[PDB]
Amino acid sequence: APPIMGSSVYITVELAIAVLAILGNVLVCWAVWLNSNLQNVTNYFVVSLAAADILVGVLAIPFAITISTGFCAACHGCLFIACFVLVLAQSSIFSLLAIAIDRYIAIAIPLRYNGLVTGTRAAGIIAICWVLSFAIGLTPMLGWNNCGQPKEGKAHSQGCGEGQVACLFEDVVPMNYMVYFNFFACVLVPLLLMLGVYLRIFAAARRQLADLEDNWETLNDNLKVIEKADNAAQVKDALTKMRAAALDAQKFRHGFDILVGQIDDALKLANEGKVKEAQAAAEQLKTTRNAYIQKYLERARSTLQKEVHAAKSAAIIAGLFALCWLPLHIINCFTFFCPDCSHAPLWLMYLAIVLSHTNSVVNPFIYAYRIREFRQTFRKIIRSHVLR
Ligand SMILES: CC(C)CCC[C@@H](C)[C@H]1CC[C@H]2[C@@H]3CC=C4C[C@@H](O)CC[C@]4(C)[C@H]3CC[C@]12C
Ligand SMILES: CC(C)CCC[C@@H](C)[C@H]1CC[C@H]2[C@@H]3CC=C4C[C@@H](O)CC[C@]4(C)[C@H]3CC[C@]12C
Ligand SMILES: CC(C)CCC[C@@H](C)[C@H]1CC[C@H]2[C@@H]3CC=C4C[C@@H](O)CC[C@]4(C)[C@H]3CC[C@]12C
Ligand SMILES: CCn1c(=O)c2c(nc(/C=C/c3ccc(OC)c(O)c3)n2C)n(CC)c1=O
Ligand SMILES: CCCCCCCC/C=C\CCCCCCCC(=O)O
Ligand code: NA
Repeated sequence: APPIMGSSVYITVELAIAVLAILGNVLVCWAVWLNSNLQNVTNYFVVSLAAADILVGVLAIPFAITISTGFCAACHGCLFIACFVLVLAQSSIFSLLAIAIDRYIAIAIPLRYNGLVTGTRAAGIIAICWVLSFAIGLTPMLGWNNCGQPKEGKAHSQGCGEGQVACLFEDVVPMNYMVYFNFFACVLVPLLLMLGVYLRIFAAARRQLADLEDNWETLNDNLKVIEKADNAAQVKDALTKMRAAALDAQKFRHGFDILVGQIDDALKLANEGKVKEAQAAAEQLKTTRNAYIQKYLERARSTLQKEVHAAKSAAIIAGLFALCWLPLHIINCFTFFCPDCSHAPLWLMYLAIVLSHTNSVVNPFIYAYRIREFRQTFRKIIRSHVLR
């Protein structure tokens, strides 16, 4: 079968992906520039990772189409064509790592967050991450390559000029780089870290909710104790547990300013031994509870759920990165570790490459389904500018 008919399917699919990559991720960048509600440190990393996906469509995918022809070229120019995509992939791992650490700080030290994270420091972290991304991804050009042992049978067959090679990924890029250095050290290790960070985020959130609900059950069982109590020694106890629980839940001020004051007064009645005026005084507490602290515990509960919903959106993007990228890394593993195995067939190579490229399309859809601010901003731009 002429190679050119299978080539035409591959190339057509690649071009289709490129257009979706650029369109959807240019829309993300327009939303964030326009809507100031979307201008948070969290979203500057999302614009960084949108940039990487845009350049997959404009550069990486065109590079992949041409490397697959075997065209004659100077070996070091082949390596750049072949490795630029490793730069863009590394950049996305750092952006993904950053968003996880950012969402963890948000949930773990909400007090200090705005102090510790700032948009000026953010831009710094992003620049450094791109420089690093070029460094990791183009390490083969500093000498860790196969340019020094060219396949001159294949150069002469293709009729390349002198000094030229048949430009093929697995010919110029060594497989020990790809498996030990790129996959194990630079992709897989960072991904396991994200797994761990996200584990603590959901753990700290599950345990923050529990602490709220405990303070709520501590506050009302103690209340049942004062109600049908007997001695002033046990009214005291049932009110000491309420004050500690009040101060714990504090970490709006009016509702608590009164509640702790009301405990204080009812306590001194108990201490001078007036039992039943201290009792009766602790039912006016019920009033402050329903009027203030329960609006407090309800809206604190609502906010933790917002933060967890946002952290779950970020985890889905990281998970989809791994899904789309592991097949190629696993095939390379087979290629490198089993020289007794037959090399994966060409049609499977191209499915795995195509699949790693698909990751550049999916993120815009996740924002639109899962984050209402993005979805409404998307709606406003399409209707306002494209369609009307
Ligand atoms: C502003 C953007 C578009 C700049 C992109 C520049 C790109 C397209 C340039 C910069 C380096 C170039 C390569 C440098 C060297 C050679 C070796 C030669 O034997 C074949 C072409 C090849 C492999 C070039 C192809 C095109 C190339 C990759
Ligand atoms: C977190 C998870 C995804 C880590 C990645 C698991 C990888 C490293 C594992 C899972 C399957 C494994 C492969 C399974 C089978 C063989 C055949 C053998 O002749 C050579 C090793 C080789 C090719 C293994 C290499 C390592 C491998 C690719
Ligand atoms: C990341 C998750 C979804 C893993 C997906 C499974 C993929 C990566 C696995 C499952 C079956 C695997 C194949 C099993 C057997 C062979 C035959 C061997 O001669 C070359 C490799 C090849 C062709 C493997 C390539 C990788 C492969 C296609
Ligand atoms: C993510 C990094 N990366 C790769 O690792 C990668 C790759 N292409 C291949 C293999 C191509 C190939 C193999 C054997 C062939 O004939 C026997 C053949 O004709 C082509 N590999 C291994 N690319 C696409 C540009 C890439 O981006
Ligand atoms: C937004 C995507 C824009 C895509 C435009 C460019 C796509 C075409 C890609 C490269 C053309 C192929 C280069 C092949 C060199 C000659 C092959 C040969 O002589 O064997
Ligand atoms: Na990406």
